[PDB]
Amino acid sequence: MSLRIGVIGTGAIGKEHINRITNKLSGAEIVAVTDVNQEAAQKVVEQYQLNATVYPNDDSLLADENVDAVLVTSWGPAHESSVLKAIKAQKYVFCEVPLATTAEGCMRIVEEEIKVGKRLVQVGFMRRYDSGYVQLKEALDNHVIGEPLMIHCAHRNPTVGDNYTTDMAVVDTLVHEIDVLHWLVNDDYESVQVIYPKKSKNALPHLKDPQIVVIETKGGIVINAEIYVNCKYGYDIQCEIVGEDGIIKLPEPSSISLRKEGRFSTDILMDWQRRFVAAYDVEIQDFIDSIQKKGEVSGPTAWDGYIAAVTTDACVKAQESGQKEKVELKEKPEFYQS
Amino acid sequence: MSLRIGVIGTGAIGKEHINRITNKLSGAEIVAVTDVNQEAAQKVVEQYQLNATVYPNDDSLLADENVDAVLVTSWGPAHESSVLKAIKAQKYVFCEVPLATTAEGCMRIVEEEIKVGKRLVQVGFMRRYDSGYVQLKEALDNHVIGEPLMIHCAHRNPTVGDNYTTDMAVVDTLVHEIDVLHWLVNDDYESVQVIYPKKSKNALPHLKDPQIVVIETKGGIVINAEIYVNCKYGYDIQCEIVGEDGIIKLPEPSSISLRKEGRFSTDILMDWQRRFVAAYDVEIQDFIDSIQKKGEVSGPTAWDGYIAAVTTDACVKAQESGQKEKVELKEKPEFYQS
Amino acid sequence: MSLRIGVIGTGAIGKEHINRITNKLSGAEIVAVTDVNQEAAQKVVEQYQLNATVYPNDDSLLADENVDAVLVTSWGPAHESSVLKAIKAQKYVFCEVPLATTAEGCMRIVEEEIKVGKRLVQVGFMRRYDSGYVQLKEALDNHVIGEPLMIHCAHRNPTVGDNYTTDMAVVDTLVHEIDVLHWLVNDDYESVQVIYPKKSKNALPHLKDPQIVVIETKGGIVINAEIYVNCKYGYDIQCEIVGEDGIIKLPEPSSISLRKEGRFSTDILMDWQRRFVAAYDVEIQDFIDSIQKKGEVSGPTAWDGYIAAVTTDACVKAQESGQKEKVELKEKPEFYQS
Amino acid sequence: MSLRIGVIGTGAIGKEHINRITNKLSGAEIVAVTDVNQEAAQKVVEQYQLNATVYPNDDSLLADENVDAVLVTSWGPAHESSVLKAIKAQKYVFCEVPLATTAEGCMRIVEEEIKVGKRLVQVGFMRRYDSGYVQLKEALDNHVIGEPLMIHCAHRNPTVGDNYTTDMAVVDTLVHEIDVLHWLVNDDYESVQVIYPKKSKNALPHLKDPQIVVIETKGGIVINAEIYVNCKYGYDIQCEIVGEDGIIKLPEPSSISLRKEGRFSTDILMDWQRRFVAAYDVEIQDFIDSIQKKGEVSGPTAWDGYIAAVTTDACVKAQESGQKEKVELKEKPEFYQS
Repeated sequence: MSLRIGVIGTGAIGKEHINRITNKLSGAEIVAVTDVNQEAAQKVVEQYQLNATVYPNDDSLLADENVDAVLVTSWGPAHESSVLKAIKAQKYVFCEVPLATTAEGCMRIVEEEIKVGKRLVQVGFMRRYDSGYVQLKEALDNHVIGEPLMIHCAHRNPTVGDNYTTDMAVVDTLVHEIDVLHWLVNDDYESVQVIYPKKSKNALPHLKDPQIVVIETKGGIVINAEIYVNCKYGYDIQCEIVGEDGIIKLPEPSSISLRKEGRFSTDILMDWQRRFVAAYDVEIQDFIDSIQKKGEVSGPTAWDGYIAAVTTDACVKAQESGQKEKVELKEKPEFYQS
Repeated sequence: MSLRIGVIGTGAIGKEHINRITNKLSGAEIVAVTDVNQEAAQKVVEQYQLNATVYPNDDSLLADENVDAVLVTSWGPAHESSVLKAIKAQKYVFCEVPLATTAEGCMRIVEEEIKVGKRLVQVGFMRRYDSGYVQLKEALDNHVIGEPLMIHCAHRNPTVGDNYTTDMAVVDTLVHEIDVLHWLVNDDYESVQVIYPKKSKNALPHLKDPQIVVIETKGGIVINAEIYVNCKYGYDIQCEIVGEDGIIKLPEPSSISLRKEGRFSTDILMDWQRRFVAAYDVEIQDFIDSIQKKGEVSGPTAWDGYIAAVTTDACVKAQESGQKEKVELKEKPEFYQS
Repeated sequence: MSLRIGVIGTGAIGKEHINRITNKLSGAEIVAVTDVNQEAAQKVVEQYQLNATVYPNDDSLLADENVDAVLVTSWGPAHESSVLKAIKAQKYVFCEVPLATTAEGCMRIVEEEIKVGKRLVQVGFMRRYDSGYVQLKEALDNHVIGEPLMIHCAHRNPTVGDNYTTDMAVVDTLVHEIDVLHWLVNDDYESVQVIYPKKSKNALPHLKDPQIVVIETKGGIVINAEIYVNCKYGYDIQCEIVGEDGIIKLPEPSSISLRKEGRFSTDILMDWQRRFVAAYDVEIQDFIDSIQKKGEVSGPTAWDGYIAAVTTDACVKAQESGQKEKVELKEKPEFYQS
Repeated sequence: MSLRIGVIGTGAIGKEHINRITNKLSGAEIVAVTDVNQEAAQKVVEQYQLNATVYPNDDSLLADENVDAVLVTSWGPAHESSVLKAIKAQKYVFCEVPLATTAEGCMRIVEEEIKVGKRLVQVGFMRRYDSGYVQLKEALDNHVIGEPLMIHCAHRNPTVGDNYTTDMAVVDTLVHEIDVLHWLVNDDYESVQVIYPKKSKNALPHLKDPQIVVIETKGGIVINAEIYVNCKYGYDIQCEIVGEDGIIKLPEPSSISLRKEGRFSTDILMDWQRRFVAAYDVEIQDFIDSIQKKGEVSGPTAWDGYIAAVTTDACVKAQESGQKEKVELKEKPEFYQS
């Protein structure tokens, strides 16, 4: 029996997930949609040739007893409301980043989920499903390099639009690093500090770019995360983990090599949408498969969403203060302990 | 509407394809199976929880008007018979390598398909769907290196069983190179010659390993293909194409790097079944999608199967003779021209 | 006419330079030596078969009118005294690191040299002559990456002895990075801060290792320098410079690659004495050649020694304080301006 | 005491060696020169400020009892005559490639040297002193990959002049591979065969380029050597040795890496004169040092010159015949056995 999925929010993000579920992945079907703009939802049902009911809002969609699970892919600030409604309707939910805009919002979700007795919520941190990050996690789990001590990472983007602001470097961009790193080393964040190098000619007058975020974990791991969103040369993710006895490093995306006109070279991606395509497929397939096999979801958790929200807020605070800011995290509930 | 697929031959190969269709890919369902050993087919239906009819033979399966397409994954020498039956029953067919065991067998299939007026047969040369080979093809199509002049490639395997014989290096192993290279450079083979270096200590007394196959295309491209099936260190595919003005090269499979105990290193796969997993998925998804969108298949063709059979026979002849042997190919029909 | 060189200090360092001058390089001869322990100097004259006078002290050696130039390779704290004596005797001088132990000591040398009207002093920062660093400097001079914005570097060592202390990570080890970086980007240091990750199991109880030093230049370049002197895996120098429009990176020392037992790998050096052998040769040959061609030396200057001493002191201060410490540098004299 | 060296032939090659001996290396001096054009020799003495006697011919230079050793850097076909004269005058001799133009000429030299009772002749195959080739030799000597089975190598050049002819690809260019490979694997050549791919647009009508030379050793190692002298992209030497249990490969010349405009890249040299600069220095320093320490030379031998001459002749024969040609080598004398 195919998992029957309703989609809340049919913009670009929702459309891509609908496409993968309908045309690429196994074991599920889109049976319902809703968008703030009903005309857009109807258009999407036609665009993708869905056998799907269009609902005026998420309450009515969630009341459809033929809906087993939902994707929350609406406007970012609206995610939290739908997640809470889904947990109350006892439906599984895949929520695109962010889970909620504040630590308090994530806590509301956490408290409601912990009542359910099983995991309903998976948050869309797709990097955990990227084959490179999976290999890193495997090496760490096997103690290949001894205790991790330091992490050097970078998130670089060729250019950004006029609307991209300083806070977004952490809130929209670094949030992915924020999730993946504490997962990799099984250690929680203690503090963050932001340092601004000289501003790049490639950045608009209002934007502070590049920036360096220094994050320390409770166990003493020191992370220096470079964010440079106008680096011109490409879209580029780098991550190196220095352990006691060795060093592991995320690979480049696969590319044929070229010898030509005095250079030996490989491609660097220009389009961020080409970097993690496979991970988005695998994360949604895991959502489907875990529900079918286990009756509960298995990816990044509501708690991970909480960690990200708390840490993002602290980074933005540090962007403004110039001081080292504490990351104040509640103790992780046994409900979320591996 | 899902494509309704029948499977002819439910051994290890058939089981893997059934698994991908049922659990990984989109747009198709296994509705029927048959195996020489009916008990094995029944077991597979139960193993994979299929809603599928077990037929005693391929004729009865092909007579099921609810079957739209078939996979031919039986014993190698039996492939040809099922392919011919499917073409006569006017069903689309995906045939695992080889299409047929002789040039004449492939010609029988070709002559029958060319009557149909559309392409029914796709042959399982999965390498054409590997992202690395796709990148190579793109560079060549874009004339990045000018005219290809020479190709240096290698197919290496850690060790083989007692039953692996000299002819199999070409028939089972090099056949994949044989298909992919002429596709890459759009040029047909003219001659082959086999040279034996000193025998490896890692090979059994009966096996000639390693070997070098030199293949020349009608256009004058010279290919030197190394086959070494007891190389001990890993499973390894290498391909470098030297053009007039530059050189392109297939990448290593993606791997984190490690600095440890005086070495900077990446993984080499040990298991050949881990090398092309993604390509098998993509090739079958293409079979499904092309039938749905175009009403005809789009992968390697019956003609490609013919080329492989003719070329494999010539290589085996050269293994025995020590001389340069002609690859005698009929002119490619307009039916198969891009 | 060969340059006639006297050596002040015939320990291990002095012996290596004597060896290169006598057995490897062109245009100079060792005509005189002195060591605190006369017996050791005499032994060295015999060991290397020198036609050289043994002097009881540097004053008597410097009074030898057949001495054109001196190497100062004595005990570190004793360097300054010999350098001042040589400048007064108007002899060219190559001084091993450090020029002097304090900013004030380097200033004494600077003030005396600036009177001479030509450059007499070259300081032994050999990295500027390493082919990799030379390539980096060339790219930067040619504006290949636009303005440098950030530098990520590392100085790693397999293990250290019981006597190696926390301050030495900066004074003995990072001093080389300290010299090379400001030279690369033509920008002076403004501040330093030290951050301690969790201590490595590989470090002795008294040693803080690893450490991260964050250095900001007056122009706004941010440098994060990792020092890890018990990394176990090898001796390893890494340097990446992120500019506005691209990124350049120091290469690995040259090594054949190996495919074996499931790994594709290159060597990492274990012995720090194998990393910069060529640079030591080239730096001394430059000392010889510049004196012969220009009548003045051309390498790292007394001023560079001053920068290093001031910066090293500030790092050690920051190691203790945990705060960001200012690097207070006098304005660079026109005497030292390119 | 410096080794007193006379130079026979003061063209471009002789001038470079004179420069390295006079300005770069240790332990020797140029005390005499001769060139067919006396005016050119005199000019060179002035150009390099030598304290050197100009002799009208090699006989008079060799009669100078203050000459300890000679370099033979004259016109290629004239090398043999000077080498024989030097052996008769009992002087050490460094001979640029080729030792002689025919197997018979090399044999004349061999027979005369074997009378001397010690090695006088070193042939200028500088690749044996390149750090990459030295590393390859070390791995092989240590049995890192088990028995060598196959070698894949390439000698590529960006473009050649109008005067460059088909035979020169082997005689001038591949001769270096010819020397280095049999040295690497300690195995002598048995046969050669030449195969011509389609001609490159980059080659002139008279030149066959590229070409592939297949060489088999007596022990059964199979070598495929690609020569492509109009490859446009750079000057490039590649060498991969496939052994029973692993594979070793010559590294790229060291280069910083660059991320810029969608590419991650390293430099490829354009100028062949930049590839082996260090090896030329080391080979001449070895000539000097071995004579001083051992009273006999230690590099590539007169016998190696013989092997090269015999093998080059066989390659040129195969270029013309299209058949596999024998490499007919006399048994190596105990005089030349390690």
